[PDB]
Amino acid sequence: QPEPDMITIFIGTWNMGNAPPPKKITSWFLSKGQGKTRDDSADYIPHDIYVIGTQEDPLSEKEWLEILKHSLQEITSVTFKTVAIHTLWNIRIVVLAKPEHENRISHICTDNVKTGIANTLGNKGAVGVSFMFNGTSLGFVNSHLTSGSEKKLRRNQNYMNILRFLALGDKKLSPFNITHRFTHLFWFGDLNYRVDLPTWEAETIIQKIKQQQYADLLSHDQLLTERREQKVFLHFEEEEITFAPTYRFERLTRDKYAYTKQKATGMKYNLPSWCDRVLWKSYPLVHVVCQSYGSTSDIMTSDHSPVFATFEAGVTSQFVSKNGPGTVDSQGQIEFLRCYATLKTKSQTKFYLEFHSSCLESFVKSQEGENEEGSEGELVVKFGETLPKLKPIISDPEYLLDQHILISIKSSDSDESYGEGCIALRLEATETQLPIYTPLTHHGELTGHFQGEIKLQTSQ
Ligand SMILES: Cc1occc1C(=O)Nc1ccncc1
Ligand SMILES: Cc1occc1C(=O)Nc1ccncc1
Repeated sequence: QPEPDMITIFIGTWNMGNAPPPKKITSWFLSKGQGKTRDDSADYIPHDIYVIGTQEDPLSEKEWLEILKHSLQEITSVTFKTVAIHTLWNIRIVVLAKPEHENRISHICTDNVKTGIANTLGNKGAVGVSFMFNGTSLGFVNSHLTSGSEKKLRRNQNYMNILRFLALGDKKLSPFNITHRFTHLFWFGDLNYRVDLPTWEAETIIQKIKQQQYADLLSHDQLLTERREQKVFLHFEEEEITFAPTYRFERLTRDKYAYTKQKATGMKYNLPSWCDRVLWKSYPLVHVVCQSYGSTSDIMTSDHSPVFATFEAGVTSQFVSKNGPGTVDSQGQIEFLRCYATLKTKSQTKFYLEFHSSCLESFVKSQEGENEEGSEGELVVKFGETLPKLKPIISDPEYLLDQHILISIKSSDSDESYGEGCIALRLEATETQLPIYTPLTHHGELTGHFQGEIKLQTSQ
């Protein structure tokens, strides 16, 4: 039975509003309702992996697992296996997988981050899960960020805290945060960004939603505008939104947006907003295609509607040769030519590189680079032809061209990373000098760039 080279992944996010769900929630897992929805001809076809993020979840783990498994079994006639479940307060992540994948899944990690301080610590934060699926690392983050239309900068800070402190994936990747540890990272939740229009415009916004005219609302969505200004979610993707705002509804209908200030809201307005979102970030040149992104219309126990997203995602096999794993394959090599980093830092330490990849037996430290001053006031760190030749464990091009090299540039004085990025080995040619590039980030913010050439030798 052959190993897959693609799987489909369901992502759900639902802020349940502290209320039990209704008896039927199958529309959620079928990607049925508003937006980019799934074709009826696929309804009986199970996804490989289901990842369910809830916020304001009132159920026990057992209660919610029973509902989720019985829902999937009704849709698909498959009894899904529980990969992981993790809860922080009322923020929960469940990962379920088809039973045939049980032996393909390993290295399961869970963690949470509590955001805020004193007043603002005790209900917001994130949960996450990571695992290996054959040769492919997968990470999943469900975050409930700070609420309130005038707290976008707090949400941005919450995002930075979560990606700094959430401890998932391979701990040996010590310079790298979760935005670089996975082949595919999915980040979803009640992110709580609002449509930034005046309170006086509430009824105008409602009119627009009834006309399915979202363009002048999306142009004021704080998550889209903060992402365009590189304030948050740098280098993540999101599918185009084609569904109505998912918050704030009167319960037990979807006919009314409950936006007016009330004692129960702290006398805050809740203008219709796309609070509930799914974003992703995959390594360069890995297949990932969003096949649905929408909200359900029939599930009305909460003041939010559930959101679904589905994805095709490229996966690779657990490769064995006569040589690697457990030795190098001297028919393989990775050479970096004429490489330089450009850094936004004022520091004048010397810098060295670390190269990390599961195609190497262990990470590789470079020599220090040569600092020069860039014309427009920046640091240029030149490596020339000094970089160590990397010796992959396997030389077969079917394996090596699917791999990635993570790069950290570190201070010789502190050994702290000033920037992290990723280079694909999915080259146009082998035995050929070819341009490479990655932006460099630290704590998820842009700190510079790495560019040069690569020359890859495979067994072919
Ligand atoms: C198309 C191409 O091939 C090799 C390099 C490039 C390239 O785009 N370089 C670049 C883009 C933007 N800013 C600075 C540099
Ligand atoms: C593809 C490539 O090869 C060498 C450099 C590049 C490149 O794109 N550089 C770049 C892109 C965006 N901003 C700044 C620099």
